[PDB]
Amino acid sequence: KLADCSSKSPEECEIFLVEGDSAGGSTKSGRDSRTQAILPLRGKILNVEKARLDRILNNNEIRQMITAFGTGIGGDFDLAKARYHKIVIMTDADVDGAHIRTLLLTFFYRFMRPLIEAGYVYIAQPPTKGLGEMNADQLWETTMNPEHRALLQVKLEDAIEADQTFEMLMGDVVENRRQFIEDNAVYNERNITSEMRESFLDYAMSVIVARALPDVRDGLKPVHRRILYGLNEQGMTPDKSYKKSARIVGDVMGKYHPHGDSSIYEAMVRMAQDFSYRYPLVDGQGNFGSMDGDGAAAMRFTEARMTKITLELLRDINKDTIDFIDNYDGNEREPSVLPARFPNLLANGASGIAVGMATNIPPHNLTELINGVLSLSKNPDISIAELMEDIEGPDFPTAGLILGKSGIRRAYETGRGSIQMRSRAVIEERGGGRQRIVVTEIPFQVNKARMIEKIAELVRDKKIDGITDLRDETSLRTGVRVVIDVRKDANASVILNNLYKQTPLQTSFGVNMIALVNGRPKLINLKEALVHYLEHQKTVVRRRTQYNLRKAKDRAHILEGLRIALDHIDEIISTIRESDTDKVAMESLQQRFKLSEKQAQAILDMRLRRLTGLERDKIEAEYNELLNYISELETILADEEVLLQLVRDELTEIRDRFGDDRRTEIQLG
Amino acid sequence: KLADCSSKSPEECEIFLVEGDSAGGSTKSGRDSRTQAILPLRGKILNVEKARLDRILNNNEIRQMITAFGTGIGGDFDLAKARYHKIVIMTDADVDGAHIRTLLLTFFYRFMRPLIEAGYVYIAQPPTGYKGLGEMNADQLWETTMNPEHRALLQVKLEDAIEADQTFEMLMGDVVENRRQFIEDNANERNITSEMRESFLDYAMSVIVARALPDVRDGLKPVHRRILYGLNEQGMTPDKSYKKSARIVGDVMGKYHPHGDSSIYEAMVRMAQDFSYRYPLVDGQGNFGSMDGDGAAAMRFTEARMTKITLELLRDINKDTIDFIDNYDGNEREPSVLPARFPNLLANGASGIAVGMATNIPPHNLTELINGVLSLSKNPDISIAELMEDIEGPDFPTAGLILGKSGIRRAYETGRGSIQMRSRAVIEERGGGRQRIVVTEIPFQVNKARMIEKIAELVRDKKIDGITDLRDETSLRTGVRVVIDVRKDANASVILNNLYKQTPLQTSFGVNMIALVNGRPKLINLKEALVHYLEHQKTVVRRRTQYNLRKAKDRAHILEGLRIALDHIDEIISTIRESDTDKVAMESLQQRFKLSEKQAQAILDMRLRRLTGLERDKIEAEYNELLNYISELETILADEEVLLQLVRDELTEIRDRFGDDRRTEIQLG
DNA sequence: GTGCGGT
DNA sequence: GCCGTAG
DNA sequence: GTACCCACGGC
DNA sequence: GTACACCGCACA
Ligand SMILES: O=C(O)c1cn(C2CC2)c2cc(N3CCNCC3)c(F)cc2c1=O
Ligand SMILES: O=C(O)c1cn(C2CC2)c2cc(N3CCNCC3)c(F)cc2c1=O
Ligand SMILES: [Mn+2]
Ligand SMILES: [Mn+2]
Ligand SMILES: [Mn+2]
Ligand SMILES: [Mn+2]
Repeated sequence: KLADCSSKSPEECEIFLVEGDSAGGSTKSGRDSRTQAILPLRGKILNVEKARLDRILNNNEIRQMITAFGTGIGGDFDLAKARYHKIVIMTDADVDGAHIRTLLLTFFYRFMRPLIEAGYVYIAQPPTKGLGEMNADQLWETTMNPEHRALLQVKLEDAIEADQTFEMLMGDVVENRRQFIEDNAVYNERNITSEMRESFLDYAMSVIVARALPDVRDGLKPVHRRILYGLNEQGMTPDKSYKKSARIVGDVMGKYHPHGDSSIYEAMVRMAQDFSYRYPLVDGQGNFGSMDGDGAAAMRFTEARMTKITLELLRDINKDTIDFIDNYDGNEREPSVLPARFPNLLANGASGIAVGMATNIPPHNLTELINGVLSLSKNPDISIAELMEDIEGPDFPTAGLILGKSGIRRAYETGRGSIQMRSRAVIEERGGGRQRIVVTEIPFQVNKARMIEKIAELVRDKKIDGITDLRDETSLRTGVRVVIDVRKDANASVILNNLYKQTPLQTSFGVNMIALVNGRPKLINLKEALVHYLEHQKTVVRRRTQYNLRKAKDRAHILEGLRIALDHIDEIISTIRESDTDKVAMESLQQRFKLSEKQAQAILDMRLRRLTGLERDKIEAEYNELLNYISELETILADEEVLLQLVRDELTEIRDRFGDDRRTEIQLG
Repeated sequence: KLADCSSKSPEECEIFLVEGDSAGGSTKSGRDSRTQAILPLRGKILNVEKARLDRILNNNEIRQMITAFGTGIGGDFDLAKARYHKIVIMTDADVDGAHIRTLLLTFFYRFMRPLIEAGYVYIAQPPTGYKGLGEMNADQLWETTMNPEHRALLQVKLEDAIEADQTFEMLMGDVVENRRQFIEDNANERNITSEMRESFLDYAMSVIVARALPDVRDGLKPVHRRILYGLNEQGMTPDKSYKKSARIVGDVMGKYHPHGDSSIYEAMVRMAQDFSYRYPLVDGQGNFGSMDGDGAAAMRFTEARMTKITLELLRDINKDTIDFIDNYDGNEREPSVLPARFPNLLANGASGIAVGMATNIPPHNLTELINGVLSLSKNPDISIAELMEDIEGPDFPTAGLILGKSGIRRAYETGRGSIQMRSRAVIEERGGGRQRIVVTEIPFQVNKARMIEKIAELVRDKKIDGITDLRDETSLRTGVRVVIDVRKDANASVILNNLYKQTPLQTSFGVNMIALVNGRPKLINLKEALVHYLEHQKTVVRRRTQYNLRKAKDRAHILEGLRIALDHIDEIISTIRESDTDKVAMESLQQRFKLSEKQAQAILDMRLRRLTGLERDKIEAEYNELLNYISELETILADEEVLLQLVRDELTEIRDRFGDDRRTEIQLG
């Protein structure tokens, strides 16, 4: 791993802790060959304030640094054997780079605290993006070159203060770490604390607001918007043909999302499972996993492409219904949020683990979710207990069962709640006084065979009894189906209701609805959830109708001047011929006909065949049809209750085209 | 990594060897746990024919199979002890799988031959030439290939004791010649030896034309061609900014080349190393490896575009210059050969290992190379040694020196020769009567690092005396420069003369100039190569000229149609007004103006803009000059010799523009 | 024991 | 201990 | 082209 | 994220 230096007298030495490997062997040619040692960390390291001392003492990066430090840790730290008087921490200049920073610091205050004081702790000044993508000496000259390199020694100033920060930030009290976050939510020396409060604040945020949280409008995280905008743009629409995966990842990684390949493929892969997603936004072709936890074949071996329902996610996008922004480097654009013409958030659900928070939303039945909004339009002052009159509860893709209106009903209420999910099981008598236990629908997010290696574990472990055999017989002809053989005399129902206890045959969805609303992290309710979506349904379908307006009048102006042109044809054709530079002609048609630049230019673009019979006539046939569209579009605008209908019209056309009954059963009791 | 059936009874039990990891995983999921137990193969196996036992045994894919079956190797063999009674070999309908299928066959015959006799050794028949096993679902893998209902298998029959041993020997044998020969000669139950022949052969063939064998005409292998083709389709010519490596490959792979991004990358990557390619065919961004032998960066982190010199490989390609082929899936088109407006093969070099053969080709200096072409183009009866007044021999990007003319000399005569690559070390003074050797240039293809290490390995191992320090001091200024101290008052030149014959300071280039000629593996001497090249160019300029002409012949024609109307215009204006459709309007213009169907449209489709003064003379000015062009072309076509000097000039301008000094120094005595 | 496109 | 996007 | 670490939060 | 191991030649 490490690459060491010739000078074995620490003084003229120093080690660089450099983020990745891509940037690690770059640095392995920029670096001086006799005064500069490199230690490539292989990825985000252990937290030393979360895990106890036997763990710390193990994660390889953690060990690897100790020896390579020489000083020895804890209370054996002889800062004398200190191999380096200048240890540089050269983390990428991204968020996961300041984030890797805090993690090394947390290790260098509790385990080499004298080191910080000593005067060896450093922070190279990488030029701003990305680390890896630099040359070997492009790495020497800005960062490892003493002649030109900008560094940072970490002054531990007030140990009383730091001692208190380091616990809040990397401590086990998630809730402390949030309170700070929420409060600071604005949208040649370096003090160790002056570092953390920023180097973690930026990360805490960007993770919350540009990683692990699904917007409230499209119900989408970024890595998803960017996979569904790219299917969009690359025009791999459902009527067309599957593209290989690594080609869309190729496209998406390039343009919008500078991150690992793995993160993007496995992400679009989920969007592609009839069991993961309630309403799959991807057409998977090729091996795409299975319920046993198996993973889609590698991105080079599969194909995807939009789904019919995905269009509704991006329908009317090009009519200016949402704001585009430059991408990451400013060479491309991307949607800030897609149209989401259909209740996507609650429909498909969500799960993500943040920094301060985490979110968990269940998948609900679209049809149910629609009436919900439908009713929700006709009454801004509606009660959840009523919204729930249209929305029985979530509906998992795994069907399965749900217990009580009660676990369900609090979630929606207050925002957080607990739902007990349970498998579809049946007892059936095999005669001769015998029994057997046949699950056909496990719960949602429940790895099939690991529930079975889980019952396998019990039976061989004599922790539960009276089961003779355990077969998976599941066929893509029967649906899920776990047959459990029961012994004679021994009671099965017993063995059933103990398999709910002891195994995932019964599991619980921890509803906790933190979605990104108005830009920030937010716990919300069923009412709130649809309200802010219905809002984005008003705020799309409106902005469109106005673009159609604009796009409408714009054409009827060009037409106006066009008909005038066909009506005084004979003079127009000579006022051109008798004009040399078309700059002059544009100057004629205007004065003589009371016309406008955009109009006289247009005429000067008219093709001879636009003068035949139909083509002439067709033309004015287009005009009188536009003015119905125009007044209408304005009718639509000058009466809320109309635009509002369009919304209901459309939200209902959807519910009639894609709606599907319920799979999950809500059992009352 | 074998997922064994619950079943413990051979008569019903059948193992599966699958092509990939992925293939394997789908198989494992669409398989019957009851009776179908699957052992996947990670890539390639071992040749138990070419390799000897200590080595076979210590190998994995064999042992893995050995335990699986649970029978025994060679004499230990016992038909009863066998876990399974169907051993199914599942590789895909791709040559590479054809050959793997012939690699496992090897095993079963050399070690479990008796096993074959019982009929346990089976072959699986996936759908033909559709795709990689891995593409299909697990359900798609069961329904066509594994389900006993609709599955077709080939039972391997050992027909003749006598011929089988020899055949296996020949195809998988140590002796190259007999495999080279067999190939060339050939240029339910299944007969195993007719199967080892065809599927091996079917494979061996692809690996030549469409694998690791440069074309004579463009110098390019399928893999590079393919990268350079698409570079030019994406349109990232040197003038355009870099665009990530991931996008590029994902693309070449998703339009042309069905293989490992890893293989595509490090191939594309080479093209971009100024020390790899005499004239780099790419222009990278970030870490693209370096001399001492560090691989390149991760295709995520890098960017890439053509060189200005690559522009000339794809000059005039969309001008009907060379035939087009359909891509592996028939969903896109690709060039069968890049136009190569410069002699790439002998320029950049090339060196792969095929089947029964292998090419190895040096680099030369473009300037030299062109001059030889011009002179040979001039004297098509020119003596080889007359070509050497122009072409003195190779020229490695690394530079260096060569040792003697008969070395180069017989290389260019029989296709093959041995060329002495030394280095340029200088001896000089370090101070105090103490000396030093200094090496500033290494043999091409020599790895600077492994050269330095493998010198210590001879001092430490006291196999070379008087060496008292050796650093490698290569910076960007020094370029290459390695220092070797000589214990003063000791003959530095006697060491240097030994380090030469001991290590990689001096290396043998074993030239075997083979490359696809008239579509087959040929051996060509300097001339043929130049000729084959030369003829390509003669056959390109002509076709371009053929195309530049039907394009002018076609545009003059129209330039007229317009003129015509532009003159007799008011009546033109009338014919159309007085007409109801373009149909009549045409058919009217066509006859009552003598206008061609073609010219008629050209007017029907003419904007008013061209009624003015200028626009009527921009036509005029354009029409006349198209006559002076067709003049030229009709001149260049109608003569074997102008077509021949257009080439000479056109190449005489490349050399003029991209041509450079010699770096490798040619010494004798 | 090594170059290069392949599983 | 695992739900999922990032080193 | 897959194996083997980490964070981050809730239950 | 490097480790990991194989076909295929020819020539030291
Ligand atoms: O595309 C590639 O570069 C590789 C692909 N594969 C798998 C075959 C597709 C590899 C597999 C390797 N192993 C699997 C077989 N036994 C262990 C080693 C390997 F070492 C390297 C590679 C590649 O470089
Ligand atoms: O992009 C990714 O999925 C990964 C990237 N990296 C490095 C950051 C690029 C990893 C590094 C890992 N390590 C394994 C050995 N011990 C610590 C580092 C790892 F297990 C997984 C990954 C990835 O999955
Ligand atoms: Mn980064
Ligand atoms: Mn990963
Ligand atoms: Mn294949
Ligand atoms: Mn590889």
